[PDB]
Amino acid sequence: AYRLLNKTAVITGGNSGIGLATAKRFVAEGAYVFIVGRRRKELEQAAAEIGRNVTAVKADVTKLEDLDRLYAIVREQRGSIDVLFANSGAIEQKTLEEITPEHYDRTFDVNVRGLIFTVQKALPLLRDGGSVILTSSVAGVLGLQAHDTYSAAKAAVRSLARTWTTELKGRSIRVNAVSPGAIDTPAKFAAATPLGRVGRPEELAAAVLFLASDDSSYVAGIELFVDGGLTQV
Amino acid sequence: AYRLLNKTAVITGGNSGIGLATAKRFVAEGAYVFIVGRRRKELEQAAAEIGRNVTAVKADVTKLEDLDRLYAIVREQRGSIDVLFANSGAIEQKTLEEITPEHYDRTFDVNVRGLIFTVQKALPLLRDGGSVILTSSVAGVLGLQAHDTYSAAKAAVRSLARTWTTELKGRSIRVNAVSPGAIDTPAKFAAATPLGRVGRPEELAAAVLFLASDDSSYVAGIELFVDGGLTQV
Amino acid sequence: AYRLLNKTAVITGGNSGIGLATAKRFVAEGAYVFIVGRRRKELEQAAAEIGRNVTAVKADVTKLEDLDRLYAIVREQRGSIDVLFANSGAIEQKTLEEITPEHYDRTFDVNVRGLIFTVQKALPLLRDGGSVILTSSVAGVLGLQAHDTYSAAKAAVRSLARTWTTELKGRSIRVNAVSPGAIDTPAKFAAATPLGRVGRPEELAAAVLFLASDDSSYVAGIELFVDGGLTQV
Amino acid sequence: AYRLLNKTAVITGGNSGIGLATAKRFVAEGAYVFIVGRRRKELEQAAAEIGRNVTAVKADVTKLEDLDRLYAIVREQRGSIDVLFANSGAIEQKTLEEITPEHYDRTFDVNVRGLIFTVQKALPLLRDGGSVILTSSVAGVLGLQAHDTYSAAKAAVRSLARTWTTELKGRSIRVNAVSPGAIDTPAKFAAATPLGRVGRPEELAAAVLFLASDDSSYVAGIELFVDGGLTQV
Repeated sequence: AYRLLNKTAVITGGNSGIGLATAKRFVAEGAYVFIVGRRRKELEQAAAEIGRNVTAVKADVTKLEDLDRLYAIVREQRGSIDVLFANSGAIEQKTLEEITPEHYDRTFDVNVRGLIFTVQKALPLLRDGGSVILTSSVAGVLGLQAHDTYSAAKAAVRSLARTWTTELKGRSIRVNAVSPGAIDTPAKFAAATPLGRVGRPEELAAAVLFLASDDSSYVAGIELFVDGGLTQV
Repeated sequence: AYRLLNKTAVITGGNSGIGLATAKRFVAEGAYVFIVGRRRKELEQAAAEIGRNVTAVKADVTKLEDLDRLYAIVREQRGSIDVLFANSGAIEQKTLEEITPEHYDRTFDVNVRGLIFTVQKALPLLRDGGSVILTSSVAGVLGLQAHDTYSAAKAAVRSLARTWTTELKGRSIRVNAVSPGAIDTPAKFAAATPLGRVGRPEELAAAVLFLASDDSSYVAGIELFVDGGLTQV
Repeated sequence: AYRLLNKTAVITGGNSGIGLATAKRFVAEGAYVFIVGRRRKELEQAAAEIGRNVTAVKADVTKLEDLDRLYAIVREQRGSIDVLFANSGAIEQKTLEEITPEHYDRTFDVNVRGLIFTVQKALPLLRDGGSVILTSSVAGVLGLQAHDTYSAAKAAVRSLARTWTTELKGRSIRVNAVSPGAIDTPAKFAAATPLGRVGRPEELAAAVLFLASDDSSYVAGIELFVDGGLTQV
Repeated sequence: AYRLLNKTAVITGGNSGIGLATAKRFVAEGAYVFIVGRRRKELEQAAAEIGRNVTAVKADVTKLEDLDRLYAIVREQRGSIDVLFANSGAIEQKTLEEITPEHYDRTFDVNVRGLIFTVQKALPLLRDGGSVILTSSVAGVLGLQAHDTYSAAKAAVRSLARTWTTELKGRSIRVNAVSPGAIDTPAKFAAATPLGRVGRPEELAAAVLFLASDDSSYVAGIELFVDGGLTQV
C-alpha cells in the first residue's frame, strides 16, 4: 500500500507547486520528507499542509554552504537519502536581443549550477540503490519564443541524468529526468496538447513517484515527458 | 493499495514472459484480466499460475475473426476494457542479405498488422479515459546486426502510439509505448547496460502498471524505455 | 565543380517530384542516373526533361523480378552503383477505424517491403564506400490524423538506416534517411513551419545531394530533417 | 563551383582543428573569412596557412567588449555576415565528485555564455536569409564518464538552435547545430563507431559547409550528427 515506506526523501523547490504535491504524495506513501526552500514562511506553511513526517529546511540551493547545512541536518535527523528530487527551478522570459549577463547568470545558477551541487553534496548520504529525479522541462526539446536560457538550462539538466547514470551505476543509483509540460501552478499550451488541458501538480507528483519507487527499478537515464502529449505528436 | 481495482484489462502475448508477469501484477492490483495467446495448453497453465480474476482466450491476434471472437467474449464477460496491453511480438534474426518475403511477412504480421487490428477492434469496448500500452523495443532506436525487420516493426509500433494519441484524444484514451531492453525470459546487452544486468519481467510489468494506472494520467504518446539505461547513455 | 563526377546513381520514384528534382541535380553534378518508375510514359517524359546522362527503367519496386531486371540493366550499362536513392513512396490517409487489410498492405508493400528488396538487390552492385539514402518523412516522428500506416511505415524506414549502417559498415557503405516535411509537389503545414513556406523539391534534392556526396563522408545512420523546422521547434 | 562565392563568414574557434579546416573549405568555396581566437600567434599562423581572403581577429569570445571590437572590425572591412560558425568550445574532464565552481564556470562560460553573446552581437550585421551554425557534440546526447559539464553545456547549445530558429525566422536566418563525434585534432570512440575510424576535420568542415550553403536552405533547427554513426546505432 505504501510504496515509499520508511524511505527518506529530499525535495528541493519544496514549498511551491510540484515540490509541494510531491511531498504530500511521498508522505502518503510512507516516506519521511525534507522540503527545501529559500523562504522560511512559505516552507513552514508547506510543512503545516503536509502535516506529518516532514522537516522544512531553509536553504538557497545556489549557495554551497546552504547545501552543506541542509545535508548536515539530513544526516543528523535521518542518516541517509533514498530519494532525491532536485526540483528547484525558475523561469524568466527574455529573447536573444534582450539577454543580459544577469539574466543568463540567474537562470543557469538556479537551474544548472544549483542542481549540480545539490546532487554532488547529496552523494555521501545517498543509499546504494537510491533514486535521483531531475526536473527538466518540455522546453528542453522545443523552440519557444523568449525561453532561450531556460530551455537551454533545462536541456543541460536532461543531459546530467545521462552522465550521472554512467557515473553512479557502480552504486546502483538511478538518475532520471522528468519533463513537465504545462502544469497548473502559482490556453496556448492547452490548445496544442492532445489531452486538451494543463496537468495537475498531483499528476506530476505521481510521475515522480514512479521514478522514486521500485516500480521504475529497471528505468535509468530517461526523460519522462509528463505533458499530455505536447512533445510527442 | 489496489491501483487497478475493478478495472478490466486485456493482455495479448498473455502466456509467456512479460505478458504473464504483467497479468499477475495486474491481478495483485485488483484488476480483472484477459490473457490472450495461440496455444491453449500454455494459456491454461498461465491462468493456473495467475490463479484468480483471469480468463484465458485462445486467439491468433494476426487473424481478424479470432479478434472478433476475443472481443465478443470480453463483451459478454465484463462489458468494457479499461486497459489494453498489446504485447504480442516475435523476433527472428535475418540480415538484409538473408531476408525472404516469408520472413518479412511473419515479422510485420505479428508485430504491426496484428497490433493495428488488436487495437482497432478494441475501440468499441474501450472506456473513455482508458489506457493502451504498446510494446515497442529498444531495437526500435538501435542498429542491431540481423534485426532488420524486427527493429523496423518495433519502430512502426512506437509511431502508432503517437498517431493514436492524436486520434483517440477526443475520448481521453491514452496510448503509450513501452520499450524493453534485455529482459530475462523464455551478456552482450548486460555489458553495455549501465545497471549491469538484464531486467526481470516483474520490472517490466511494473512499468506497464505505471502506464496502466492513474499515476500516468498526464502521460500520453511517450516511449518509456525500460532497459537499465542501454539506449540513454 | 561537379560533386558527383562519373558516379552512377539509381533513383527509385524517379518520374515524379523529389525523384525528378534529385535526378536533375545529380546530372548537373556530373552523375549518370537511372530513374525508375512503374509508368513508362511519365518515365520517358522525365528522362526527356533531364535530357542527358540518364536511363529510364520501368519497374515496380514492389515486385522482386522487376528489381532483378532493373539491376541486370544497371549492370550491363554502367557496372556499379555509387549512390542509391530509394525514394519510392505512397501515402493514403485512413484513420484507425477505417483501416482495411488492403490499405495496410498497399502502404507497407510500397514503403517498406519494396524498399527492403530495392536495397537487398542493389548490394552486389554497390561500390565499397558508396552511399544509400532512404526516404523517411516527418510523419515518422509525428502523430498526424489519419496517417496511421504511412507514419508507421516511414518510421520503419528510418529504423532501416540504422540497421543497415551496422550491417554494411564492413564495406564502408553509408546509409542515411532523409525526412522531408511539406514539399510542393504533384497552409496547415506551412503555418506550423518556422520558415513559413513549403519546401521546393530542388531543396530536398540538394539535401539528398549532401548525403550522396563526399561532403557527408563522416555522416552515417542519421535522420536528416528537411522540413523548414517543423519537427525541430 | 563556388558554393560560398563572395559570402562573408565569421568563424570563432578559428585557429585550431575544426575552425581551421572550415576556414580553408570556406575560402576554397569563394568566401571571405574572419577567424577569431584568443592567441595572436596561432591566429596569424592559421591565417598564413589559409593564405587568402582571410582576416584574423584576436578576441576572447567570453568577453563582451572583445565581441564589440570583433564586430566593429567586421563591419568596417566587409559590412555584413552571411555565415556565422560559432565554434569556440573547451573540454575539461571532471566527475560529479570532482566538480568545482571554477570548472563549472569555465565550461559554461566558454560553451554557452560566450556562444550566446557571439550570436547576440552578430545579429545587427547578419544578413536576412543568412546561416548560423552552432557547435554541439555527440556528448550532448550521451552519458560519458567525467564529461558532466561539457555534455550538459553542449546540450544547452543544441537547444539554442531550436529557440533561435523560432526567434530569427522573421529574418529568414537559419540556425542549425553540428554535433561532431571523434575528430582527429590537436581507439575507444573508434571501436564503437560504425565507420571504424575517427573523423578528419575536413569531413566536419564539409558538413558545416552544407549548413552554411544554399543546399541546406530548407533545413532549420536540426542537430546534424557527424560521428561515423556513433549515436545512431
